This record gives sequence, structure tokens and C-alpha cells, in this order.
Amino acid sequence: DVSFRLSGADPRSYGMFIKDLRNALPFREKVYNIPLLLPSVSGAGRYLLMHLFNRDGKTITVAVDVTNVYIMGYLADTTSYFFNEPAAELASQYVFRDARRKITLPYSGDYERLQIAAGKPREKIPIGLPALDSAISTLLHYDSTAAAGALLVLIQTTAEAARFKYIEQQIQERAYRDEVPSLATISLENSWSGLSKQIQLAQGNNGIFRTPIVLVDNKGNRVQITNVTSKVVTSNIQLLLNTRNI
Repeated sequence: DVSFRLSGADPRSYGMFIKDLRNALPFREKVYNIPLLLPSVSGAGRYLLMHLFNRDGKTITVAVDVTNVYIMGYLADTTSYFFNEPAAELASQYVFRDARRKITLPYSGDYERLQIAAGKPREKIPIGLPALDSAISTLLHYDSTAAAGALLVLIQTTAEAARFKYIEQQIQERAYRDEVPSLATISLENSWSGLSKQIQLAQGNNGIFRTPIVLVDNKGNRVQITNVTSKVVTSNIQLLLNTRNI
């Protein structure tokens, strides 16, 4: 399992954690030097456990599907909470099986439902390491509106940071102060699975994309990736979603 401890966290130790997390996801191949995530895993081995601790040393254990890096649910001492979606009820079968009580959150774990449940879009919620510490704290006590908002910060500060090295650097920057994500980062977030498909569709097409991914990213508004030499590919994206799940 991977652990992180906000107490005395700095940008380095968080980098270590994010490295550890990438290093836990199995893969068989690299596609253009990037790990390609397995199309499925089976048994309890589909799920990775993150132990997160807040500044006071309280902990939650999050469970991550190692095939897409989706958060499935989490345990706060004796209760488990899973999202209201089929994979998450599947996960429930394999993890936190000694929770005294299991709650299903009234939403599924995707950005659109979570934002509806939270009352703010992602663009208006600060992320950083202080926020992650506050999200952990929020989660230790059930409040489903508060959790929609804390799970928005938890996903982005862990999963999205493992996928994109840019976002990992955003958070590192925001280690001692929170700040809303860049348009850049929201764009990346949204494009993972499109990027992932195009990079894979480019083997045997000469590194060229069949359809060009337009990022807002850091050309203010409106960039277009069209082949694999672009740096969102050579330098940024860290993990590929297997096209069996796209």
C-alpha cells in the first residue's frame, strides 16, 4: 500500500508519495515510454490501498482501482463509504470487509456528479496540501455534501497528480497555500482518456494522432496536440488508460 503523512510534508515527500503511487500500478507494456495500465485485473489485486494521514495523525484508507486509478471508496475507522456505482459495489466485495458498517454515498465518483453534490465546480475549489489535510479531516466524519467537496480535492491531489507530472508540480507549489487549479490542469484532467487513446492509436501510425486533442493548457485558450513528440506526451502524461476501458 502507499502511505502519505501531511505532518511535516514538503514538496519533496509528496513527490515521493506520488512516485510510490505510480510505482504501485501494474502494467505490462510501455507505449511511447509511458506505462500502459492493464485492461483488467481480478481478485482483490485490482485494488490499491492508500493510507492518508492528516496533520494530527488521523488516517483514512482510500482504495484505488489499479486499472484506471479511480477512487472506489474509503474507510474511516469502522465505517466504509463506497461510491454509488457498480464497480464500487464490486470493490466492496474485496476491500474493507471488516468495517462494522458500510455506507453508500448518494453519488457516483465522477467529476460531474461530485460537483453537483458539492455546490461548486472544480475551478472554484482550492487544492494544495493544506486542502488535502482538510479533506482527510472532513472524510473522517460523514457529511455527504462535505465529502463531495473533499473528494474533489482528494482525487485531484492524488490520482490526477499520478497521471500528469504537471499537476504533481501544481500541488507541490501549493504545499503551504491552496489555490484553485489552472485551466491547464482542468483540461488535462478532462483529456486523460482521450490522450490515452490517441497515444495508443499512434503506434503503427508513425506517432501521429488520428484525431488531435485540443487542450486549453498553457496556451491560454486553445492548443492542439497532433503527434507524440509534443511534450504533454514526452514530458507530462505519466500513465495510459488501456483502450479496452475507453
